[PDB]
Amino acid sequence: DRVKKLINSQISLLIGKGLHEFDSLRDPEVNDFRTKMRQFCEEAAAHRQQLGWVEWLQYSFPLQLEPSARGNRALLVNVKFEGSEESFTFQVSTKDMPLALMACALRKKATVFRQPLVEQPEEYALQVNGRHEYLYGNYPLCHFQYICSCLHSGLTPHLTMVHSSSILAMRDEQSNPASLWSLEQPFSIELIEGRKVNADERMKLVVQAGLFHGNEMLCKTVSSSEVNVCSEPVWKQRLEFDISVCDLPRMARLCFALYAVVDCPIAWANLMLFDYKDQLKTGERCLYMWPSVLLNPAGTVRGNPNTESAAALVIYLPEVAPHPVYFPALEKILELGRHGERITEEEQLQLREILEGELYEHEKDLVWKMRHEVQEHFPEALARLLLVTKWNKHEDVAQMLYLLCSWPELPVLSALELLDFSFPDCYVGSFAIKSLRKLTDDELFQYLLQLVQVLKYESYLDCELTKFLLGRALANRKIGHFLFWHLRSEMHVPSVALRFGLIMEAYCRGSTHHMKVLMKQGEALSKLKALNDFVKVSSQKTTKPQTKEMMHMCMRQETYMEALSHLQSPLDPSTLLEEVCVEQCTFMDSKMKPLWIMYSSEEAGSAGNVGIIFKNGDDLRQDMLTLQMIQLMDVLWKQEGLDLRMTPYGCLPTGDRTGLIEVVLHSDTIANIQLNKSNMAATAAFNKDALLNWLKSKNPGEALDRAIEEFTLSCAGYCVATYVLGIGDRHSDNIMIRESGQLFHIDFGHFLGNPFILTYDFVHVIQQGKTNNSEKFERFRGYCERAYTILRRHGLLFLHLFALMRAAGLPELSCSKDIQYLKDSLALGKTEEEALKHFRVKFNEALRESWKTK
Ligand SMILES: COc1ncc(C2=CCOCC2)cc1NS(=O)(=O)c1cn(Cc2ccccc2)c(C)n1
Repeated sequence: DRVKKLINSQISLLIGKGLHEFDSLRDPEVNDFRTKMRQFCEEAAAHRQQLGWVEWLQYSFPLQLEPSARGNRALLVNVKFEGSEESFTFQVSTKDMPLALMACALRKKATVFRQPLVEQPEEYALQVNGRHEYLYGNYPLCHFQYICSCLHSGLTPHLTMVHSSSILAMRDEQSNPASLWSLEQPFSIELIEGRKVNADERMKLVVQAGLFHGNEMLCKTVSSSEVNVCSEPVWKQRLEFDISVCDLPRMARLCFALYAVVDCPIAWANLMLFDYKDQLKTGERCLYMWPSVLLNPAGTVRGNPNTESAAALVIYLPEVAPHPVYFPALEKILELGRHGERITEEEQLQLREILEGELYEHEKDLVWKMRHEVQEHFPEALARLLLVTKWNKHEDVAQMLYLLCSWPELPVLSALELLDFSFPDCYVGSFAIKSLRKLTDDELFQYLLQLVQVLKYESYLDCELTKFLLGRALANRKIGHFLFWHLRSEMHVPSVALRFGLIMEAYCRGSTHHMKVLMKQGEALSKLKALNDFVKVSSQKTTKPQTKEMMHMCMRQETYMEALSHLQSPLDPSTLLEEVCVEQCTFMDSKMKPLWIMYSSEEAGSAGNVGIIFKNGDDLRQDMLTLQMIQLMDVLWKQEGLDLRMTPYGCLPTGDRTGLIEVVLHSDTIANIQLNKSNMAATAAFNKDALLNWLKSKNPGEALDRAIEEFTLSCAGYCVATYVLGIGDRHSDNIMIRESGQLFHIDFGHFLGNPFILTYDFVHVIQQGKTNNSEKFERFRGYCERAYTILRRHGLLFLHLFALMRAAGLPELSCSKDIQYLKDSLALGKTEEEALKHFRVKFNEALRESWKTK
């Protein structure tokens, strides 16, 4: 009671909506989800408290492995023991494992402390200093991301020996407290009246209604008659559809569109015909309509929360039978689908050709006929077969479901295709999730953004995907972190606020301690929004140095100092944002005046000096998606042994036009480097030299050659990344360069088209200052070609991922026309020889554009 009230109030604070609002709906579906999902999440919390210390480290601190390790050299390492000021620096090998490194630190300590130790290397874990990152398991040292980062950046790994007891004590501190088929009658409804309708009185009103199974129409759309435009239009008419009640699939949805004709749309609303308990809906239903910007089947099946302002459409769902009618159970379906129906040698080859991607009408009749041959010989062709199935014929669906339920578990790639709205069947969705269960946390984390979007196409609150995502978030603290932030950022959207809000409440019941951690993070973002508003005002009246000192005063207050300090980074929970360095903080000159908040850690040293950018006024969803795609490219390339020294820095929308960006330290823009400022080391005689002179100055003597190599490699990666992804609006200010030579792009507002790019100032670097250096240039051309063909081998993965992101609601990613850019860029409808010929020609075409500068 005393703690139940507090947990509830903290959840309300955290999710940005009171739990009383949930109960105010007096909604069975909402109530049944809450009860069932609190129970499922409490079971998770209990499982966690009975984990072993290593399994608990796998929960709180999942391993950060190098892409090539997933599925020799000398190394200087610094080790200390938790509580001790003293440390040991020793030589290890990249091929050595943490148990060898621990056994070694236990020897040094045993000789310094003069006694043979009882403790064994198996009782310890290696914490990365001042980070929520550990090194454990039987993986050689080079396979860990931290060790790799260190090896490249020339820094010494600083590790701490954590005893199992310390980890177990840590666990306890973080513990939770204690029949349809007989009805041949056509589908009919009554369009009674409209309410709160606003439109031109010169025009007339009409209602268009259509029956959908996803996108595919179940029958012809039906329109009402033309009534006069007013606030309350009264139709009181019948709309009969050319489909029998028996043929209604489980996931059938009635779609409405209210518009004004002489063509202007007013509003849209849809609903499921069967409720969450599989009962066919009857009685009077009020559809609180959403504004239209003519049917929208993809749109949500829940009403517009703004009941006061919104237009309403009152409909009557007629009583079909004297008793309640439920959708048949799987047992009745697999019974009807069991009984069905030889094939010819030539039609067996015609099939092998069209299963190896739209088809003609006669081929559908062939893929349907050979459905058992599809299951047995081409199991990966499920999706094409599912698209030739008539979801308007109840026996054809029964036949399909009989095969799906015997169908083997598909690879992840195929299962991702099945999450598309094009496959709205629930037994199809459950099958897809069943085939995704084999995703590792690293694969899961990679596609997590796309899976949160898929949640928006869901017709009900209680689903296998919510159960899947919830179970995985509670079993891995990093997944839980990012599932929380993807949902939390979309709370300002009334169409997803209910589902996302209820999901986040469930997670919180399963993770009280993590709710407290995320509360600390929201508390910091609250102060930043308030510091940003002050900065936005102050800067329009006073000068930038003055506004900066005023920002520093405002930050120095008790509430600001406590909120902004000692939190886990929402960009990386492994990164602890410790001590805010007030003197180093500032903001950009742009419209939104984004804040640059700088942090330091006494515990983490060099690695604790981090920077975050708080942005308010701009939508950061497309930046995040692009950066995630660049990250995917990098993983894909590293898996094929290619490290193109990419910088896919963190970017996280946190709320309404609000987000954080990861500051890449020790980097500058080409614009600032090119400014060729006097009384600087880099001062060039010719602007073509500025970039190379800046590189020379940050990398003395022997180091310059490696910086030129870091530049070339990262240049090859971004040339391909921006080409494949259609990144435009490229200027010297949104192309950055790191002190180590790595080139990277920022600010991804325009992608998917909205020609390949090459600059002679980059070519000068690649060529080591030499005017003619085709040895070095062509090495770069080959880096592009190898990178491009690795991406094409995975072209389907980019397509399936981008397809799922149509649910996100991005204006530059909403229809098929957008994904055509990727189809063209990855030239997937061609052979590798025909695509590589096209890459070479586009690289040569981008070169002839560059040569105009030279
Ligand atoms: C989407 O917007 C952003 N995306 C990424 C960044 C990052 C900056 C550095 O670390 C990597 C991430 C920053 C922003 N937003 S902004 O308003 O700060 C910004 C700064 N700049 C040029 C600039 C950069 C650095 C130093 C001086 C000036 C531009 C063009 N935008």
